[PDB]
Amino acid sequence: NTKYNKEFLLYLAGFVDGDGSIIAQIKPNQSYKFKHQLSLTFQVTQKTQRRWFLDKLVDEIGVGYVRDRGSVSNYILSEIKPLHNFLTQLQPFLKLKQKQANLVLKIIEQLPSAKESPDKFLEVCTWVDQIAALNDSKTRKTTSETVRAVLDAA
Amino acid sequence: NTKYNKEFLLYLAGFVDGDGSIIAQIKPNQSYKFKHQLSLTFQVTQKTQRRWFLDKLVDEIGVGYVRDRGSVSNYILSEIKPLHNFLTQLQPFLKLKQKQANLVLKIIEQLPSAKESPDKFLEVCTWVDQIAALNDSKTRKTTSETVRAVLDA
DNA sequence: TCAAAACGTCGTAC
DNA sequence: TCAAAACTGCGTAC
DNA sequence: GCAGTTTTGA
DNA sequence: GACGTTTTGA
Ligand SMILES: [Mn+2]
Ligand SMILES: [Mn+2]
Ligand SMILES: [Mn+2]
Ligand SMILES: [Mn+2]
Ligand SMILES: [Mn+2]
Repeated sequence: NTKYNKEFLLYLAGFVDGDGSIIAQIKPNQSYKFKHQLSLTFQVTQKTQRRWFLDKLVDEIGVGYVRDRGSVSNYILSEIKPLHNFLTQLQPFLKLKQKQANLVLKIIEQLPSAKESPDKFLEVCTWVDQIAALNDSKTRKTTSETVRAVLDAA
Repeated sequence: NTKYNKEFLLYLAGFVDGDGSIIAQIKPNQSYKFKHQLSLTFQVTQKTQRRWFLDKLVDEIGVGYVRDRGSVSNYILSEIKPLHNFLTQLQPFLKLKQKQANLVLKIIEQLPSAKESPDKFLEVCTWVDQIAALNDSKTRKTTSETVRAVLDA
């Protein structure tokens, strides 16, 4: 797998702790087996005027993309297995967001097996709670005990 | 005159490009020669719940302090001498605030010199102009031209 | 007078 | 059904 | 920053 | 985040 330079990871770890975001979501979607999608997102926000910085991350991380949303842009990394590679090498240098990073890694490994059982699928949903608790969460809606609800009504 | 660990500078440079501010101001104060104080501030902002992060900074930079303001806390470094030392070491790793880092570095070297002539001081004031230019400035008032605007008297 | 601190404001860039 | 994308809403932490 | 809701496209 | 205003203390 792609092995990133230490000096890059050190700088990048500091920037992510500043303006990055590591997100786990339970997305209500009827298309899905347990009526919910597990979504992981690594994200670095920056004012579009400085877009070049985010675009250079695409070059250096070697995967991911940049979306421009008006006056702000975001580098996005959603593909679950490059995510795993990248967060694995970054996680040792993160101070503020290390616990989130390690959970997202954990969820990724326990995700094939999260499709087998509603009991297991609930356990992983629990982990997502923990990630959102560690974040500066303000507008979250779908907890694991929301999944719990409509896994009983089924 | 401390030498900071390189693995530390690399990380801190990232965090600073993220939530840090390298501020140069011109402060209308009658007490001063030309009725203005040149002020330099290095600062890192964080929600107070993470004040421990800012604490650690103070410990590792060895100089500077932490201020609270309700929900938000700040690491602050203003003393001209260690500011020069620290920025000189940090500067080569910055990517978004490297320009500001250096302009400050050079305003400092010129500080005693700028206490000499009206012509010189306000040249330094246009270096301060440039620093707000690079920053996400939104509420600036005293620019370098309200400086000799006053020196028009 | 001067370095440096202390306290407030304001608009985003996250 | 699923991984992944696309887009919007929103309240701060800067 | 950290979510939400929706859509793609096999 | 990036300021402004004001005060300390020799
Ligand atoms: Mn931050
Ligand atoms: Mn929280
Ligand atoms: Mn930033
Ligand atoms: Mn920020
Ligand atoms: Mn600007």
